[PDB]
Formats: sequence, structure tokens, C-alpha cells
Amino acid sequence: MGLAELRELIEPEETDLRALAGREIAIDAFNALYQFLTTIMKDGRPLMDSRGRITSHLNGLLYRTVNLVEEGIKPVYVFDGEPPDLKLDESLVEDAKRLLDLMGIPWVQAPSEGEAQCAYMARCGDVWATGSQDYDSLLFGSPRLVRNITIVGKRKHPHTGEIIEVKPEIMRLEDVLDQLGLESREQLVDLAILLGTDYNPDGVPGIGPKRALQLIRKYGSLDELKDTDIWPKIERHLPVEPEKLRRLFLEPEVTDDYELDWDEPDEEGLVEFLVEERDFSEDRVRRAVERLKEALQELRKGG
Ligand SMILES: [Cl-]
Ligand SMILES: [Cl-]
Repeated sequence: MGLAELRELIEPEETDLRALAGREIAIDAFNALYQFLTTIMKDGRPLMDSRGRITSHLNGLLYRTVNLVEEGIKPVYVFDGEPPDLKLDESLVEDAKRLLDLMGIPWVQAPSEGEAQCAYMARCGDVWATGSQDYDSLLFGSPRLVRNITIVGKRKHPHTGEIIEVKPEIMRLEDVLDQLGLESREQLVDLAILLGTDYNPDGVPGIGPKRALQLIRKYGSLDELKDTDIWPKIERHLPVEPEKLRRLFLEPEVTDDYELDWDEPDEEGLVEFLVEERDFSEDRVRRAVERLKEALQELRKGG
């Protein structure tokens, strides 16, 4: 799974949404849509319009984005481009972009990895953090990652009926390094390569997470593990040469070509799209548009 395996060591800062009031967050769009598609359901299936087309993605993107802006959070959604060679239905993606345009919520087309683009925007100081369920943006150098941003809330377990609560949680790159006893992001990347990433998802069986971490700490780097006895097992399992894997995380393809704005929603266009084409409740959509205008306004009047 990757860095997620060292969750006991990482331990984020558990917070609430109102603590992120005023923060711009670069949310990985593919990750967000996946959460919406897999968790917003009716009788065990995704929400659908009267023609049978999926709507869970539009539902989440509209109503949860409005909720975030009501807590003072300014989201920007960032979409995957072409993945690197080692690495969602396109209609869902175009639905998403159309919706955000109508809502006035900014988005960016990444040239390759969305999570890398999010991290770059955070490094440049154009957003405060990245927002995803994945830990990838840290490896791409994001100074801050907020997890659970698209799924904050409470539910009952179908089985136990207990109140499961999901809260937003913050991880700061600098603290993650300290928590793991590492010196640099470069070592974090080397560690992640041992554990397995999207570019090498098997990791290195035979090396558990604690062992991986100990190795990186003791020997310093993946490069320096060449002179050791464990190397052949590593070289066997790494699909490509290690430096090319490192380069993907340390020098990801990203773009400068964006300018972040939060515009007024287009009430009538939203109604045409969601209500008339996708069978959303008109009263609910219209009310969401009013809630959104007011929330944007409340952020404007303090700067
Ligand atoms: Cl709602
Ligand atoms: Cl609805």
C-alpha cells in the first residue's frame, strides 16, 4: 500500500473543517471522484438519473464542495493528465469539469500526475495544502496534505450500528520526516520505492515496512544499498532502474499555466445541467447555489 503502511508512525494532526477556514486546498480530482462514486449510494448502488446514468460523482462534487466552502475552505480540483509510462470514464471527467465551471470553482488540467500538480501548487504557495486519500502528494513534495477532506462526516455501521466518524487530518512533510527519523524528502521517496508505489506496486516482498525504514535510515539511500547483500532481492523486484523511479517523484512533470479564481455560480446553468438533464432536486440545487454564493461572500469580506 505504501506510506499508508507506516500509519502508526506517521500519525497525522486530527482537526475539523472549521480549523481550515481560509485555506486554499488543491484536491486531487480523480481521488475525490472515486470517493464520491464508491461512497454515495442508494440501496447498495451509485445514484443514477432517470435514464440510468451515474450521478454520485455530480452529487458529491456539488453538495460536498458547497459544504467545504461553507466551512471557509477554498478548493481547487486538479485533474490527471497522461500518466507516466510505468503507472475514470472520460464522460465522468467532462461532467465534473462542466459542473465546476458552472459552480465557479477553479480546476486545473495537470500535464501528468494530478497529485504531483497539487503538490507543486502547494510548494509554490498557491495553495496551502493538497487534499487526497492517497499519500502520494508528500512524495511529490507537498509541504502539507489534508486527508479525509472529501468524506468528513458520520455514518452508522450497517452491521454494528456504531457511529463511525471521519475527521479531516493534516500531515506536514517536515513532521512526517521527523516522525520517521529521515533527513530529506529524497529518503522518503527511496523508502516509498521499497514499500511499493503506483509505479512499482509490488514493492519488495520480503522487506516489511519497519525493515524498509531501518534500511533507509542505516544506509541512507537506495543507491547506497547497492554495496549491501540485500541488493539483488531489490534489483529483482524493481521493474525499472531506481534513479528513473526517483526522478518520477522528485522531478514530476507539472505546469505553471494556471490562475486560481473563485467565481460566482451560474444558478440557471446549474439548474439546466443537473435538474433538467440529470434529475437533481431543483429546490436542493437552487438552495446549494444560494449557500455557495453566501459562503463565497463571507470569505470575500475578510480578504
Ligand atoms: Cl447536503
Ligand atoms: Cl439532488
